Amino acid sequence: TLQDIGVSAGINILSAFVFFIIFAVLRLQPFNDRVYFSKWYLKGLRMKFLNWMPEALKMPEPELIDHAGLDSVVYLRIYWLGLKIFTPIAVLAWAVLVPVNWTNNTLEMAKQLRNVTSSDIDKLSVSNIPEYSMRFWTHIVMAYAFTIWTCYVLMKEYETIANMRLQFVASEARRPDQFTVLVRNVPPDADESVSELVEHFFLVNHPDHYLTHQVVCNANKLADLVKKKKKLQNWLDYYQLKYARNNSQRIMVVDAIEHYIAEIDKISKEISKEREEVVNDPKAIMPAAFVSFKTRWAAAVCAQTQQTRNPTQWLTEWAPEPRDVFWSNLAIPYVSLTVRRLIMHVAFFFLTFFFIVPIAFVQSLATIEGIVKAAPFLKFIVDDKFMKSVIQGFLPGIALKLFLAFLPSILMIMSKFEGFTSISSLERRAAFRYYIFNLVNVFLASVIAGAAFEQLNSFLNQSANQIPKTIGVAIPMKATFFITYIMVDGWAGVAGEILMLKPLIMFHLKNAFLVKTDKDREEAMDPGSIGFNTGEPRIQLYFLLGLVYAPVTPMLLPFILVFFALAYIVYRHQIINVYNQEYESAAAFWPDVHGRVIAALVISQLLLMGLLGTKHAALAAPFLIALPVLTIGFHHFCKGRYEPAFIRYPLQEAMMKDTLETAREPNLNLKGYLQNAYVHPVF
Amino acid sequence: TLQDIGVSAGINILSAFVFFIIFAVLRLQPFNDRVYFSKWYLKGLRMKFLNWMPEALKMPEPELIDHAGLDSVVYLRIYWLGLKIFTPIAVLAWAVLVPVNWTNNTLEMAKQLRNVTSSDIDKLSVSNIPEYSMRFWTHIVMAYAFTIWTCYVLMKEYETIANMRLQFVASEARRPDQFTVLVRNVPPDADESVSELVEHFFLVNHPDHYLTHQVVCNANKLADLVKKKKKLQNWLDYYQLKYARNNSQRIMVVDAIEHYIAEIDKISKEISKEREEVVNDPKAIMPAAFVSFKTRWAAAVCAQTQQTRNPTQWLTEWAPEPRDVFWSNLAIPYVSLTVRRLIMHVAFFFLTFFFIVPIAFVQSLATIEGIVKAAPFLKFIVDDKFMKSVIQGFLPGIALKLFLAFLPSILMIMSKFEGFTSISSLERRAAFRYYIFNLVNVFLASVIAGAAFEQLNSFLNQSANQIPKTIGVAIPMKATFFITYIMVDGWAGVAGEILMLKPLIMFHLKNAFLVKTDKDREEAMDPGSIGFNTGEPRIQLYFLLGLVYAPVTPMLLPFILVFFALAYIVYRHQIINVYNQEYESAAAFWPDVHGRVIAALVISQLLLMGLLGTKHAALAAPFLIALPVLTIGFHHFCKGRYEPAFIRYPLQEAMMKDTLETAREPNLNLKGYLQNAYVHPVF
Repeated sequence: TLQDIGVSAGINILSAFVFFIIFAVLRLQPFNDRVYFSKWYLKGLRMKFLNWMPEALKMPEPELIDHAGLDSVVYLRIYWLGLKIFTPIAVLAWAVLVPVNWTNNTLEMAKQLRNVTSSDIDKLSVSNIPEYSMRFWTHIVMAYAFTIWTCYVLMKEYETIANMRLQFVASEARRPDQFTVLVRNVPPDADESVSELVEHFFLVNHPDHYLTHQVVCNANKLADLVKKKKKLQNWLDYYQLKYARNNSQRIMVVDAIEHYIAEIDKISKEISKEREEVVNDPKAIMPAAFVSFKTRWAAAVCAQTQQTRNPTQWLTEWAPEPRDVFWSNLAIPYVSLTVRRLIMHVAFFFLTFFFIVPIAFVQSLATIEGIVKAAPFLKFIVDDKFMKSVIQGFLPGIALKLFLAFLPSILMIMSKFEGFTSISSLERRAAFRYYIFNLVNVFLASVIAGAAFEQLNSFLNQSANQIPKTIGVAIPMKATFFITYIMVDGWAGVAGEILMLKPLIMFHLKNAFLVKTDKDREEAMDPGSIGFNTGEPRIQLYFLLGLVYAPVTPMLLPFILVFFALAYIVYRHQIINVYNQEYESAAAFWPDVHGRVIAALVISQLLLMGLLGTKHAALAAPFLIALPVLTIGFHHFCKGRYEPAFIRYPLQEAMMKDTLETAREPNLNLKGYLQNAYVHPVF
Repeated sequence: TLQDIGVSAGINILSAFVFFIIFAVLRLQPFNDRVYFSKWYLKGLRMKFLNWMPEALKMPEPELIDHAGLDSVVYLRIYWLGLKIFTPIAVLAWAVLVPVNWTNNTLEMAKQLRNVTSSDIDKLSVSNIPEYSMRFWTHIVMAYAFTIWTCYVLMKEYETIANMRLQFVASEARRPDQFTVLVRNVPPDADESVSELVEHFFLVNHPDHYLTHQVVCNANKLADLVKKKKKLQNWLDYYQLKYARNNSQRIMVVDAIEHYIAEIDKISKEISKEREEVVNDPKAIMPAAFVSFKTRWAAAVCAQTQQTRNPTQWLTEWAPEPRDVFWSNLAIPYVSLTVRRLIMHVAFFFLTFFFIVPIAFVQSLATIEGIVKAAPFLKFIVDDKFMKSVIQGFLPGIALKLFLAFLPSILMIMSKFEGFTSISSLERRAAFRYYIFNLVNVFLASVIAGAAFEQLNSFLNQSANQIPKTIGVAIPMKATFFITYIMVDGWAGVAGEILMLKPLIMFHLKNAFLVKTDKDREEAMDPGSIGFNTGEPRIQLYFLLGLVYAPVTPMLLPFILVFFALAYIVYRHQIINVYNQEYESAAAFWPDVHGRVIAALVISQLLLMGLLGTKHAALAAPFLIALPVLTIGFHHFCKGRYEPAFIRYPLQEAMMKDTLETAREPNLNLKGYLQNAYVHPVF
């Protein structure tokens, strides 16, 4: 379907450059300066179409770290890791595997019983290599030449990030983070509050340091009413400022009264339940607190060591950041966390079940050649030499992207059902859930449940006879669908995101209908963070499509390369200019990303075993079992030598930065800075 | 072979009671009071044949803990855990599975092609149940009724040991252990010694507490010469005290001179290389030290947390005990440890290879019925109705025990090749190595490489036809060999060890030939510890033989029960009276024992799957895959809720015991107690 892939990529490229032209025109308007330069406003300072790509590369990395942050820079380093990995894989896959496969005409042996393709398998892989053949001694050493070298890149980068983290976090500005420990669970007592329990624990066990504890209020209903009150005042602005350019009888459902008396009701509830939260309710005081110390060393001790007999009471997390704590999940009791997880492993098992139907509905539309040759009817979807290319190359990608346009938000809500009192861990487990959802339905339940449609004459006319051989041929045949998915979802989806329409339309609507001046900068935060819910494991999906199909057909490799090369420039321009970073992690997600790339390697070799086990290659599988040993052993090496720069904060640097801070500024209290830092953002 | 099993067990029992009579006679001699009551001498105090079993049960467990120790009591609790587990397994295996199997005469259908047994499979298991049958719905729920209940016992005991440990170690007497941390690796420097590196590290990072460091001398050659000097003075005592009851021309090889001038040579070397060890040799000062603190809290902090950037420098162990530190392995450089491990995984792979031949040489002797019916010759080993029982029931156990009479010492040496600077971890990894050696050669390479001999007519006359079915029948047929191995190795081996001949003969020889008085108490320590190299994973071998054959033939279960019931009384008498305990761990080996029993459970269900997959039991395997999920999930539960009472010493108890000790005795230094505690036992 190269006649189809060319048309699909042509539509995608000649729409993506339309997006670039629209961005180049619409950026230079003077009114949208608050949109496309919003982070510059957040830092407190007010023909030649693509003349922004060289501007986004002039700024060096340490100035970017001191300007943007440390999460987004290493997020760019994910894309540079992708460009580093897949360049020589594609180089050694062009000049080696393509002269191997183009020679032997085994799918020109097509009138073996029913296998009809055209002029693409001659560029494809092991399907074109016949049974028990001699060509496979190429691929396996190329397999080594892929998985030894990518482990070298994954070692070198994961060295240059732990060093990068330890250089950053031992020199960043003082937060009220590095002195504070969450004390998540605590046993009840006949004492009148949790506060004296935390006092008589930490005065006895940490008698020297112990700055000031702070318990966690419930405040769920109160914050929900504050959110509803602000939303109601937003509509009270909208309906009332329609009247300032109109006449009497304003609204319909006297009627402007029908929000302001509701405002009086809500304020009468606000003052009541804000009075009735910290006066008469010890019941609304959850068993948790934010303790605090006067050295970073003491908090580093307190939040790494076992505290008591039970490893369920007094357990200490690292107290994320006061602008990072996802409140209204500190109000979940601890003993009901493991229930809420086991619920959302079941419903996730449903989300890998209900979404199989919109997967297969794609591929039946994507391989109508696999239906026309398998079922005689042509007054329906018919070969017309051009609309076949549209129905097989463009609409499957658009359809599969539009079925995925909601599920990052769904998995974000589903992670919010569990506790995870930080945005910085909600986004990590949301990325993990969307990675599993891409690995099951977008990859496996696409390939297995679609290649049966793609070779339906094989399963139809001659059943249960060569059913390993047909499904072994059909998996490298299903690279064209991922080519189109790259060219639609990744390619134009990163080439169309620059024109940030979903915040810009809302910004114009809030310009046109609000009150007055002195408010035109709260909506510059409406472009949120980088997509770590959305765009983070999409990268790992393309890593999976690269590494799985690297000893398999190299027609996914150059498209992955140009996607990475474009998205690096796109996201680097975005991180320089339009991004917020509502949390400093800092880059504490590489034990997840590195692990998922290693799991992509392991799945790559375990699927290469399945592809070599369908051509009766006898002495080919024994020289491939060494790789799931070698990669998992390399992962256990990296889990020991580099990962405890991410988990365990060492005490030498915790004392070093403390003494350096007491050399920079002496003689300031921390109680004026940090005693009232973790009070709920109601108060 | 019940006619053979009865004769084997009769010989073993009627020799074991001969051992008990010899012990009862030889104990009441007045001269061996230093042997069979040696621990009572170590604690500083000077018809009715089996009248010692009720005496060994009168003493309650807390007095035993305050008398013997805390390792040996929980070592007895291993045997009581065995008696707790396998009693209702045998009860519910008699009254359920034996009326199932005795009914259906499918091995009385014996003239299916070549299968000849006699009157034992009617008591055995799934071999006697025919293909795709209805009896198996018993066994699987009995499988649940074994693996749910044993996990309850493994939860309850592992609760009553972590509580037992935390009650003991938070109330024991003061050692110079709980204040001391080994600092195993340290980077070099242009500074003149490692001592100033340890000083300028710990004064800066732990400025409050920091009692006194102590570096580790090399002292290998010096300690080897001290050992040779003491051995040479032992022979200098022996040859000279032969002269005190003889005449001139004493020895042969003037000749008594031929040891005393060698003594002068050795002392001239001792004073030289003891002078030339701490004066002119910074090269002989290894990069390690024993740091020390003045609170237990500070040492608990120092030996749980990451120290620096690298997790290879300044890494901190727990500094075992000064009478526990296996010296001359602190003199191994750290960077050469991982080489020495990877050597001794290879040679261990050789020890699982060379010892296959003495395994199979046993079973060919053990199943001559499987050779006579498979190879016509009878002027060799012949059926004579009694010597068949001797050659099949007694000599395989004796032969297999005598091939194993050296390998605990071999694995002890092999663990000494690695570093492991404690006896308390050398014995743990020696127990792990001997567990793997029992699981591979004594269990798997016995069963697979012997059942082929046991059904050699099946593999001979009709080959490659029912080779899953024959090897599925033959594995429950190979329970009689483990019956005899229990009755020889375990049974009489624990019933014959009471008469502790290997220290007693040496004690009589050292009484007859040494110098004078004032020396008759150093040889009471010659009975060493409990067998944790030798006798610890023998228990787990019988756990494996119980749990694997519990849904399989219950003719191993009562013999395991009476072995446990006898060995509990035997080892409890021994631990009360004759044992030393050269190290207090205290019971820090249950994450190993609990893990190996859980692995025995997992191997039990994964071999039960293999036994059900040989009778074409279709709807029997799907209701058995849940158990390797359930047991490993239970192991991940116990690794989280109970294990960090063994690994991570909590800080609340470390401050509690410190304040209680300062309430018991105030105002004593630790430098008079602990500054010179870890100097090498040369000095």
